Amino acid sequence: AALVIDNGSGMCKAGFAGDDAPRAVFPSIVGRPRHQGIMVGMGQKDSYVGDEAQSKRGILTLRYPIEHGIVTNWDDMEKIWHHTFYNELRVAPEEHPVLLTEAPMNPKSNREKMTQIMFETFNVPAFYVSIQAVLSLYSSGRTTGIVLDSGDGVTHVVPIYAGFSLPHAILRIDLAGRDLTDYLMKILSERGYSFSTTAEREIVRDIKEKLCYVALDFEQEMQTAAQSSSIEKSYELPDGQVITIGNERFRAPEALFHPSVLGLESAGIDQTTYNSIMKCDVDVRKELYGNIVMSGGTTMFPGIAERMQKEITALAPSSMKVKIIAPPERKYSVWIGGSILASLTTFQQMWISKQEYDESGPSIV
Amino acid sequence: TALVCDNGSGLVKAGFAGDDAPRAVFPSIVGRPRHQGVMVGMGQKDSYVGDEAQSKRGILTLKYPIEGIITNWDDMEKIWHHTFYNELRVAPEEHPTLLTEAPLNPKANREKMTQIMFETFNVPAMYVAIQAVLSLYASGRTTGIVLDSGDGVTHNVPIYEGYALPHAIMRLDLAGRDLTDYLMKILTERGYSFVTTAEREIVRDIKEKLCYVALDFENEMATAASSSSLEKSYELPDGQVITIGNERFRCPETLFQPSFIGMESAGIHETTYNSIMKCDIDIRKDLYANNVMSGGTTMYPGIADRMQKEITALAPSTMKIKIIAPPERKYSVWIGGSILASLSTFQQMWITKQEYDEAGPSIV
Amino acid sequence: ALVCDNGSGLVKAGFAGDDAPRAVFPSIVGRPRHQGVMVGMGQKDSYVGDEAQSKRGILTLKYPIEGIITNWDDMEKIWHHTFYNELRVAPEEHPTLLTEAPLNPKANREKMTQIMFETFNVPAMYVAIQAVLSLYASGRTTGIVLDSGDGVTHNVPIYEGYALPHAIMRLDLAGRDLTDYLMKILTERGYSFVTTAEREIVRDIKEKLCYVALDFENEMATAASSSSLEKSYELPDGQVITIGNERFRCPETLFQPSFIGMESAGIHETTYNSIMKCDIDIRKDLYANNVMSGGTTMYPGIADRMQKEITALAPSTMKIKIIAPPERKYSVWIGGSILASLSTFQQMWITKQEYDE
Repeated sequence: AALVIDNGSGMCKAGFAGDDAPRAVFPSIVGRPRHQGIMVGMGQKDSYVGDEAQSKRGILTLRYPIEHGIVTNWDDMEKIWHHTFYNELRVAPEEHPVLLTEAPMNPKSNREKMTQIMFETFNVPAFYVSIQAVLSLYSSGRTTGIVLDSGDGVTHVVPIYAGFSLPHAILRIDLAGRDLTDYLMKILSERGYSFSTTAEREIVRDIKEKLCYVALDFEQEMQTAAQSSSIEKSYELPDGQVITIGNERFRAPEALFHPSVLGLESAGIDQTTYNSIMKCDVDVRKELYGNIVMSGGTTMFPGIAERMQKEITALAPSSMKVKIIAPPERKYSVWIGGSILASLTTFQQMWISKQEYDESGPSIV
Repeated sequence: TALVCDNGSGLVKAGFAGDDAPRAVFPSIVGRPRHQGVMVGMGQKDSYVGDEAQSKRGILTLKYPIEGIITNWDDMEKIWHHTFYNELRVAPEEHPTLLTEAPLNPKANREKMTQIMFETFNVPAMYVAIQAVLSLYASGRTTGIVLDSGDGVTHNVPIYEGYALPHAIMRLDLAGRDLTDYLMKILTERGYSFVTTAEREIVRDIKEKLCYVALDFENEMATAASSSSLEKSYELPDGQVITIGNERFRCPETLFQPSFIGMESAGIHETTYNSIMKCDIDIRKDLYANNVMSGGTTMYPGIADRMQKEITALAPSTMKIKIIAPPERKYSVWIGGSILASLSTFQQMWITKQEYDEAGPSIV
Repeated sequence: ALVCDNGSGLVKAGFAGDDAPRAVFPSIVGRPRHQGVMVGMGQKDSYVGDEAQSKRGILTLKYPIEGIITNWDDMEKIWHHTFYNELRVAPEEHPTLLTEAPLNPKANREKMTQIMFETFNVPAMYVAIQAVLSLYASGRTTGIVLDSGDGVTHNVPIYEGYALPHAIMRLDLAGRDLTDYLMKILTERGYSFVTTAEREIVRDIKEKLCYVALDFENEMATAASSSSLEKSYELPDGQVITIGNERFRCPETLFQPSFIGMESAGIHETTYNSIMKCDIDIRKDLYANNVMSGGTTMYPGIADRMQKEITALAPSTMKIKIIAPPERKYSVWIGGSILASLSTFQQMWITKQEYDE
């Protein structure tokens, strides 16, 4: 059996080939103690990965190697994996084939470097790197799909025609679940809240994930909150103190369609779907309009699939089969893309072998 | 003095007669507000215009009024209503204005161009002029086929006796926008970000700065894949020094083999042979010898050496190939206007405010 | 005309014409242990500035101004103390300018407009945002400000004589917290400073010893290596302090609020963060012209260090310039007096008749 580790800008996702749910779902953080000690409590282990590092904000300095799918730092990424093998998945890398994810439009040098580390500091028998949305497309039951990922870091739209991604339309807004929380932290503080700590960033993250939704129309909904507390939803903080969130609740996800609310003056995910599809050829486009597949955690907000269905019905040809297929499991579909792909008896011949690596080297990827 | 304005979807350039270099230059774009949005310092403006529309895009969405050819008039009017006012600080009522059109510009839209100029503007005299004729004029040539290439436009125009043969003009829609989106595939496939419209604004520039054609396709395919020469570093306007390489040949080679996107059009060398092959036989002599190029997308280093070879391969070897490349070229249609507006014999050629009154739009 | 600069700690007043502020005093008022009514007998007004510090009440020491004026009675009281106590003039005769904090409530201005014309009977009043003025002392209409008086630091963007609210970053730090940090650290070398009289000694020490070292880490090491940063200061009574690492620990607080224990980002983080909130193109003039004002920009080194961090935070092609005047501490008044003297543009001076209406 093989291994699959989705290296997410917020949450990394490890496991084996064949399983349905990701075996090690964890924050992609490496944490290093600011002054390293002799003992327990004091800050003893040279780097901490996942939720331990995160609890231990008192002792550590927290670092995320992967920003917008682009792995920026390889010393933190590697040291994650030393822990993904020996501490998370509780395996020995040299025994199991590995599939790791990479962004839609991810660096060749970053690919070629990941290629290096895996067969080398980890000696894994076999490896393959795979483009995030294309793997969501595999978990969507397709060969053809305009797939739109929004993870914690990156938000990429891809026209998959017959398994081939068409790069000449692969689009993006650098706006995702992390930028989304920061918006809600602002607009609660502007409601009058003091939310400032990273702990209260997790408060503002939780509120985002549970109470934030995408209005079917933005302006209408605003005055709907103005006229009714319908929208207003209570929240029990770790204080026990109940707060109330109101028109914030739909303003926060609406970054994704109206990005410019953060000051991030891009076109919205609606617009970028359309603009990906036009940059394709016309028969591709037909099935892209019918095979708009959503992916990521930030694709989860209430109303988003219906809203995308609304907007793209107007933006696409009136007589077209517009069809969103929003995955229920979409915070993980990229790992479910990996695990199926690794388990594919066909795909067994598509792995990078240890042989081709030692005869040809990292440049074959 | 007269006023002269080269309207492109990329850049609109203005000024007066007599000056050698364009007085106004701006992107052709306005923004109409997705919310009521006081840019604290101005009042509630209708439209932020050009290098203003994109400055504040978060409030107000970018459109291009004229994709080489006029579509939307509410944006369009704000562009003629930028250039006089903000850009030149001049009043329309005072100044005989000349405006351009990308070659093969149609009946209906020009009628209404002429209308608006005499009504909401009141200009004392106006003249629209066919971009590629003005290029050849600015060149100092009587005759010869011309090739405009731009962000939205490309054009082959056989000029004789100061006159374009209209029927034989080819527009190529595969222009510099297509090219910048293509570069924007490829760097992104190498792994850079480059795909928001902000990063289009960057990836336009990088191309303009570093992207060349090279004389042979197969041999350059060899160098690209094998040698560390292709790479040039570049700070984009955040700070990330990237490295562009290969694409520098693998983008503008689309003007020669348009198939690179999957658009299948004949390459410029083909279109030019065939545009001259929309003209006679021995009369073709110094069309082949006075072949002038124009516009934005003619800046690419390598194209001329390439094109001469590729047009000669297509053609009966005795035709004297002489293709001219000025260094000012984004402005050649402005400098075809200003000096030709200053030229005395032209006072009679303008469309006056009076003649408009009697003739209506129908004088354009 | 007059110019009367108001804030959470210090108030500067004088005339239009003069180069240097005539009166500069603490915004402290006292309010009684509850004898009397708001309209009734007894000193509501009580004691402002030094007279209130000297004794401290009872007449409880309500500072009214947190940049934003929280309660308007105490401001009235100060403004009495200005025209009548500090200047000793006639308010009816002398048109007054007053200096407001960017992001003041518009309603807060209405009340400023009223108390002036009603209780003080001033013939005309003007009111101007402390930031643009801070630039008018440096001769500019446009630019990014880092004001850092005694109360709250201020990262204010300016286009063409106007502030842009959406970027105006506050940091709850300056001058005062800067001395009350210095008190905690002098304690480590025996000198537990405690009284207000001692806080006046300690504040002289801030000006004399405490300085924005260009870098924090190379500096720490030099302190730990060698005494050259250490410098003795004689206390007025007869004693002598010696201070080393601490000397730069005390101004570093602007760049690191974790020192005091505040959840808020250092001035380098906020300056930049305000300019990102600026218009993608106007940003260039602002970066090109950063102007920095206040008692807490008086710290030596601050301009180069700001410039170092903003260069390390802005793109490679970003033309940045920081600007601090040698008179920087007062600049809102110097900027103000120039404006208040601008006798041609005059109709800005909204009169009593332009108020009878």
